[PDB]
Order: sequence, then C-alpha cells, then structure tokens
Amino acid sequence: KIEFSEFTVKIKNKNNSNNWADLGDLVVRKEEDGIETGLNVGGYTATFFSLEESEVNNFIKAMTEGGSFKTSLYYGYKDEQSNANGIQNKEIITKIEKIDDFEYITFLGDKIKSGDKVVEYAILLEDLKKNLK
Repeated sequence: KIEFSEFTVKIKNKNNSNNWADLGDLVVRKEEDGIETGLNVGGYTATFFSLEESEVNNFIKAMTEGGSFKTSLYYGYKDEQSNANGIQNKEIITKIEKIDDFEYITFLGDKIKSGDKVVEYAILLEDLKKNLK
C-alpha cells in the first residue's frame, strides 16, 4: 500500500505581515512506526512533527485531500511555543487553498510565544500528491 521512503518538499508560511513566505525544506520520512517530519532552513534542522502508524493513512489522506491526522509529537518552527519541548497528540487539520490559482495544502501550527497568532503553513499540493500518491 505505502510506496514511499524519504522525500523532501518546500513549505511556505504566513509571515508576521500575514503573507505566505518561503520558509524551507520539509523532509518527509517513513519509519517502522509511523512517520517523522523534519524542518531544514538554510541553518536550522530539527524534527518537525511525527506520527504513529495508526495515523499514517489519515496523514496520507489529509496531506493529499485534506482531513486531519494526529501527531505523536509536534515541535514546529522556532516561533512556536511547542518548539521548546513539543506537545504530544496534536491534531493537525489541513485544507486546500489556491495561492496563484495553484493549489496548496494549508494547515495551522501552535500559539506563538502572541495569544492566538497561530502560524499557518503551506506546501504545494502537487508535491505531496506526487510522493504520497
């Protein structure tokens, strides 16, 4: 069923001016149990979030159609509260958006070390489509 191993995708994110700015690479990878994502930005390298097996299919769906999946441990980018120590069992919820009549999966992150100011991220739908499918 599950055809892939490690791949890498660009990931944008709304900037403090609320404007999708190119952020870095999202290294996606498959491990015996679940999935581990990692964020590289030319630098910063770290685990982004990760996932257990039972949420793998919900991930593949969410990351190509839009749904939601449950991370076993989310860290996010350095802005985010969660970056310090992470949180377990975080539900990511994705939907699709056009950026330039070019579709993007687009999901939220974590409160910013602000009161809501939750960060949003976007990856080009096609890229996830072509590795997750």
